[PDB]
Parts: sequence; structure tokens; C-alpha cells
Amino acid sequence: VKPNYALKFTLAGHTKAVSSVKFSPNGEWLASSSADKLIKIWGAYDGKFEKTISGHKLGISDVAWSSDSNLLVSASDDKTLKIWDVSSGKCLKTLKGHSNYVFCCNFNPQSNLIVSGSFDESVRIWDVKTGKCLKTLPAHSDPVSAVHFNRDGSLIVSSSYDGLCRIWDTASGQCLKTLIDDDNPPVSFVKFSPNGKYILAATLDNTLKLWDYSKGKCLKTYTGHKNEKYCIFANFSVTGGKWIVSGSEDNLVYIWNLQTKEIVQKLQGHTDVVISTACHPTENIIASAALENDKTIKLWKS
Ligand SMILES: COc1cccc(C(=O)N(Cc2cccc(-c3cn4c(n3)CCC4)c2)CC2CC2)c1
Repeated sequence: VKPNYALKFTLAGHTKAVSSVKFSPNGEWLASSSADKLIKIWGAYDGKFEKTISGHKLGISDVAWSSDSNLLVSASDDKTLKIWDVSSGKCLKTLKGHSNYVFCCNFNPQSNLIVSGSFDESVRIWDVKTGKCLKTLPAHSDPVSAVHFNRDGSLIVSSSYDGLCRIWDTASGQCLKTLIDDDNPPVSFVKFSPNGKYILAATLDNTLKLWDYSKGKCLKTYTGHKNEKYCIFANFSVTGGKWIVSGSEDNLVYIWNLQTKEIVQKLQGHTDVVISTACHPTENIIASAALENDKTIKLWKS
């Protein structure tokens, strides 16, 4: 069984490389962030431009939705995160604390906390309501590429150019596990599986790996794409077949069968590295976004 994703919409508006795209949990919206310092909101189903959210002083590298689809958090080279009320467009809080560029961010499932990762090689945990830092984890010895909460929010997984994946106790801040394979390439992305059993990790040796967190073992490897230079998002696609989805530095979107690890589709159309992809929560829809030579977001439907 193979999907037949087909291009439906191309979304133009950002004036520099796109950084990160995410679908709202309620499925209505796509948020994008960009090196152009802007957040843009788009209709998830029609690709129709909705509004621009502005305020960061420098480029934004990541953006993420609150559980109720009402808030965004963004991570920027201005060394802040910003919490946004999407309807009003207002910046509710500016999170100051990192000493270098903030590269990655996420809400916990309860959306009372935010986790962030930075070039200052730390991971910080923030209180959403007060906008204050609760914990600072001396997490890595190189820039942090990704941070993600597990299903009940009790765990944080982080990745770094230092070659490590680490799992942290949210409440205590203690390192619970360090994961690394036979080699030490930079780890450029990590996230928990939807059921929370697994960890999907990208390394800059053109490889994605599915880990059993609790066993601390690599279960699956996904190859065939190009990933040696940039931190490319990866996803679990679950609305139809169970796929792994990733951008690639050959300007394609790759889709693998999660179980068999075979490539089942490649999406062609971007003119630069596909840095970010996202999967719609209820429809077979993928959003993809590319770097400076391209500047567009594309919406594919299977
Ligand atoms: C983290 O340390 C590094 C070092 C060198 C390159 C990059 C990088 O991926 N990009 C591309 C890029 C741009 C914007 C956003 C992202 C990005 C953010 N996140 C991810 N990629 C995965 C999780 C969070 C990457 C840098 C761009 C070309 C100048 C990252």
C-alpha cells in the first residue's frame, strides 16, 4: 500500500527561508515561521492566507501550537521565545533566559509548560502563564537541535550536535537516559511517537532512526534521503497508512513505510532544501516548506 500525495496548494508570503510549519491540533490552521522574523497563519484545507504575526527582532527557527489551538510559541535568533494569542495576534509573554539563539520549542500536552532548546547548549522549561523559566538543564555540549514532551508530559527528549539524544524528567530535571548508536554524528531532530513508546531521531549521516526509549535500543532505520547539513523536521503520519515523513536536502519530501522502512513516495516541487514537514491531525495532508531559494510552503493531499 502506497499513498498518492499530490500537490494541492503553494503558499507564498515569506520573504526569506521558511523555518518550521505546524498544523493546529484542531486541524483548522497551519502556522509557519521564517527567517524573515514572521509567523504566518494559513487555512489548513484551502491554503488561504489568514494573518501575519509579528514581533521578533530576528529570524524565527521554530513555532508550535498549544493543545487547544489558541496559542503559539516561537523560538528566535533574538534569544527569546514568544507566546502568542493567535486570535488577537498579541504577544502574551516574551521568554528571556537563553544566552544564545533559541532554535527549538514545544508545549507540553497540558500546555501549561514550554520546553526550549538553544545554541547556548541548554534546555529550558518555562511556565506558560507567568512566562518565567522554571528549570534550566545543562543538557548538552553543543547546540540543541530539538526538544519534545512525551505523551503525559512527564518526559522531555532533546537532541544535539554533540551526538547525543537525552531523556529528561520534567519534574526533577534529571537526565534519565543518554541514547547514541555505533557512531557520533550530530543529532539534528528528535520527537516522541504518538503513543509515546518510541523516539524518532535524525542524524546528519543521512539517517532517521526509531528508538525504543525504555529499552534504549534502535528498532528501525530509515534511509534513502539526503541529510548532512541541516536540521530537518520528521513526522509520524497516522491518518492513513503509518508512515515516516521527512524533508530532504535534495529538495524532496520522503515518505517511508514505518514498519518495512521502504520508501513509498517522494514529493517533488520545491527548489531548495525541504527543512520542515507536518502532517494534518485528521486528513491525509502534508505541509512542506523550503529554504531561501524557494521561500514557499506546499500542501499535499493523498
Ligand atoms: C542547530 O544548529 C545548526 C547549525 C547549522 C545549521 C542549522 C540548520 O538546520 N539551519 C536550517 C534551519 C533554519 C530554520 C529552522 C531550522 C530548524 C529548527 N528546528 C529544526 N530545524 C528541527 C527542530 C527545530 C533549521 C540553519 C540555517 C541555514 C542557516 C542548525
